[PDB]
Amino acid sequence: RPIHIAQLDKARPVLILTREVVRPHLTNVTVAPITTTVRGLATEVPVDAVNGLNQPSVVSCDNTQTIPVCDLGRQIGYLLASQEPALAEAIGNAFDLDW
Amino acid sequence: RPIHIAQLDKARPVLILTREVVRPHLTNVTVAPITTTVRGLATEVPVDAVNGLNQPSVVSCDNTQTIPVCDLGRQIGYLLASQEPALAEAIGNAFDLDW
Repeated sequence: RPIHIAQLDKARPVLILTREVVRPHLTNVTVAPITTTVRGLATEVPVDAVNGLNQPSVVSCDNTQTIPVCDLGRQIGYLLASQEPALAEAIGNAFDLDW
Repeated sequence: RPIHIAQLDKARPVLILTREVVRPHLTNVTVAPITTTVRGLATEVPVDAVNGLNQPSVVSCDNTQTIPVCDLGRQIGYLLASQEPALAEAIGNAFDLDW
């Protein structure tokens, strides 16, 4: 579950949502952007300087995007495996899925 | 879980992934496109003329996008509630989540 820099509307840190199993086999990748604007939504997952940011930030699961791999840039961090349960929790509530 | 026409790169049918609970409260909406090109991936959910298409089609959960509501168009169908378990199954495998 790596964290790259990606070219969205502008350069932002993103969470690779697409499974790393099939990543070298696809021309596109689904990502979740990371913005410093914390809005206090359930669909957010906190990330901080431990993950690889300057100021504290959040993974915005309501704004997931599938971008070309050409727009995927430097690898700058990782989502800790202890945060994985909350990621599934964020996506399930974001889309109303029966996890 | 409605099915609208949306303006992506071109006009396509889409599955509203964003929960309808918060839909009239957001300027963006996360959708999953529907293409007739069936590739036989686990991350696909079959839809047909019952849902509101001409030829049989599939929900491509590897290409989900968050688009402005301004690009959301006519309501043309519905995802049957019996297909809901497969939708959660498709997204969970698409992102490797512990459903």
